[PDB]
Amino acid sequence: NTKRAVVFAGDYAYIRQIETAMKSLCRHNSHLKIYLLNQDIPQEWFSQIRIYLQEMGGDLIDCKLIGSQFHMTFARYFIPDFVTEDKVLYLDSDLIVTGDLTDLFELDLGENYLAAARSCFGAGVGFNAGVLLINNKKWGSETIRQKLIDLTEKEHENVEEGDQSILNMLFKDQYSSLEDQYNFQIGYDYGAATFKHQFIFDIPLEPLPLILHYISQDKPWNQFSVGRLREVWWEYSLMDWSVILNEWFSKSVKYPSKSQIFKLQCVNLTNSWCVEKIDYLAEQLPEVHFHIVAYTNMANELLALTRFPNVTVYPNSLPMLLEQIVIASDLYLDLNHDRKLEDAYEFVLKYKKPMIAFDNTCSENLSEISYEGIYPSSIPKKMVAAIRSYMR
Amino acid sequence: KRAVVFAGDYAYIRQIETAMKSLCRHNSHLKIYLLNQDIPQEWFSQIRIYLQEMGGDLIDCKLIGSQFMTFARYFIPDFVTEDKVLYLDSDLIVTGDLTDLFELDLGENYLAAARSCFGAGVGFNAGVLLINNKKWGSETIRQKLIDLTEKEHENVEEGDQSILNMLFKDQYSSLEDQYNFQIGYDYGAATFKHQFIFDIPLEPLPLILHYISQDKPWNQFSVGRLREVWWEYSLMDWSVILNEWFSKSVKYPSKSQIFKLQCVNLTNSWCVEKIDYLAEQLPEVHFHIVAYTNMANELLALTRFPNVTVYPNSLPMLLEQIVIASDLYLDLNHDRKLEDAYEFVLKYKKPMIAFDNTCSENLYEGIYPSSIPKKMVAAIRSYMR
Ligand SMILES: O=c1ccn([C@@H]2O[C@H](COP(=O)(O)OP(=O)(O)O)[C@@H](O)[C@H]2O)c(=O)[nH]1
Ligand SMILES: O=c1ccn([C@@H]2O[C@H](COP(=O)(O)OP(=O)(O)O)[C@@H](O)[C@H]2O)c(=O)[nH]1
Ligand SMILES: [Mn+2]
Ligand SMILES: [Mn+2]
Repeated sequence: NTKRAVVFAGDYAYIRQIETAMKSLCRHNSHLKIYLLNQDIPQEWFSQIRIYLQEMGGDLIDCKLIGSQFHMTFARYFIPDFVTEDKVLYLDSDLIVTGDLTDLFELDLGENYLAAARSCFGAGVGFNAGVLLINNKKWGSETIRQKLIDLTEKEHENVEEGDQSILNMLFKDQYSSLEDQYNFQIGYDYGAATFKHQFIFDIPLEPLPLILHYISQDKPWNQFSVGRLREVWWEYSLMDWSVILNEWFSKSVKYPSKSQIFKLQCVNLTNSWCVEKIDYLAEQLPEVHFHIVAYTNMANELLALTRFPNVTVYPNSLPMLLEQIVIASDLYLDLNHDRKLEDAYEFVLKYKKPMIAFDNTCSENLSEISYEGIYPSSIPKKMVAAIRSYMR
Repeated sequence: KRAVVFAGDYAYIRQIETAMKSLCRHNSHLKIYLLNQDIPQEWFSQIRIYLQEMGGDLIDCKLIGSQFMTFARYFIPDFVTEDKVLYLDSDLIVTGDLTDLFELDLGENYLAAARSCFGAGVGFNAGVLLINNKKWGSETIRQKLIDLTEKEHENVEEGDQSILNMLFKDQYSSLEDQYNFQIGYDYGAATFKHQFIFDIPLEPLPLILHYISQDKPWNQFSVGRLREVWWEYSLMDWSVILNEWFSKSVKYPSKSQIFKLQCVNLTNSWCVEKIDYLAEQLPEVHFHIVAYTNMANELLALTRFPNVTVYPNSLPMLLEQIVIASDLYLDLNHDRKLEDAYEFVLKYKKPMIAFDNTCSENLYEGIYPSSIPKKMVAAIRSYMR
């Protein structure tokens, strides 16, 4: 069985909507490789949900939009910067999946950049951007991300529907059509009643369309709403993940969780952005939990480390808090480049913690043999091996 | 049933539900009141089922009206009927059995509370309060808290907490630190250099963990300890909590029902005759109250009922679909009647009943005494099956 690639985009403030949309998707579709573009979603949320996805034969990818090369609704531009599959389904998070999307996953795009449903049953112009079957390979080569940004830079003050207006203005005459049921814009109800489009309300709702899109500001999760099918959103919002997993498990669709308990706890205190080879070490040592502490604001280079499931980053901490982390750690990593904060060494000595360093990060005021080991920064494989020697 | 009260808004729903989960995980047969203005009824309907299966209940306390962050706890005696009640903040975690706290005799004290930050602060922390509600009610404490808050709210450093301390100085009993272990003080302690705070054992876990301050464990980043315990409960499924109790001979059937009738009314007025009474009397009926504009508080407060849906700023076509789906039109609105309703009622051959004082002055299967609305209750049940 092969994985089907799906991408959502949203901030932590929208977590209840993102999670509800994912729950509805996973309820009816297994083997999903889900990418989630975000800036501020907590790592703990990703860790747990990732286990669910894996147990259902899929995975969950934390795509952190942290850095200058990068919300609101514009994050879908950066899709080909994260997704490795040649085809992927983008979904808004103000929507609900009600059934098997196999036919949608398997649609052949040909030379079309994407496939999409029309806007509001044909009331609007062009396609609705909330459901996009995307030719990711083509998006990569045609440099679509830069083209959307550049075009949105012009004429964002000249368009009625933002990113959607931009997507239609770039892509017209080169997209495939999806049936309305794959992006059924039930959120248009207020609009339809406004413009007196009586026949919109004669469109059958039994059985439920495969994808329900609650467009507009009349969201069913608000205290009050006026559009139809409000009850469907709540049905999935209030659904335990256990219900979803139990349905798949009861049909023998069960895969082992790939999560593992940590075998070692490492700590470093930095005041600078550059912790030597930290990204590489994190990548190579998923079974080590790294704790990177600072007493001040942190640069994007360090904040972006949240994309790893095994790095905890503590900006704006204080000496008493660092001390407790040191006591709890197995090994100090002297990897920071600027002037050393001595008391960390004091904590290290006091609590009898081993400490290792790179050739270019060892203190100028310390003797070599004060470290358990000093390893070459241009061959960090050697420190990887060094770190693993502390485990058992 | 032990009475517990939380207070918070919909924006804080992730924290409220986590706190409740942690509470229910370790304590059964709880009557939970939740003071709020904007939490959706769907959330209440589902969580109420869980509380009932565990031998308790969930009460929606809607603070909707002129007489109404962080200051909702003043209104506790207006909603809570029990003589004693435990108020809890929503930025906290219950890690065990709270029986010794529930069973604490207050005597003549207005409340029991733990000291602020292990003694670092002044007076008590207001995030955990065992309240003598009978006394708060009889001595009109809510009014006094409001009045004291009118003055002095800008002379104080800790808001509602400072006011509660100011009113109840020398008239409260003490709780041990573990019933309000303010682990969220970690950043503060580290800031003011209170070194010995960090020597206090965290194992065994204190019965109540309180994440005070802006350093919340649910944020993307935080620096205080025990961050992982909050996430353990936030990510815990309700099925797990229910199974724990089911496994321990605690299991009751849900008191939920399905609606046997759908009724609808279109209104241009705040006054919909006897709608509060009808909703209360007919839980098996789902009432739909529609308006084309914003709605008065009298109508928005109907959200406290599990069987009334209110539709402010709706439109004729939207109303039409509701009317089509309805079994019976209730012409209960005072003042100007809107003809869209009569149009649809005619079109879709819908029955329509009224009170003797809400008939249109321009035209029913029945017209009932507005002074004995019980007759209408009997009549509404006559359309069912
Ligand atoms: O507060 C917000 C609002 C928007 N979104 C994201 O931006 C998308 C566009 O928002 P919306 O769906 O409301 O636009 P519409 O579908 O009405 O055109 C959403 O699906 C979310 O993924 C978000 O993450 N946080
Ligand atoms: O955005 C908010 C902030 C606060 N609260 C409520 O107000 C209480 C007091 O806030 P907090 O607990 O954060 O203050 P502290 O405990 O640090 O004094 C919380 O428990 C919540 O119940 C809320 O409902 N929404
Ligand atoms: Mn959308
Ligand atoms: Mn609190």
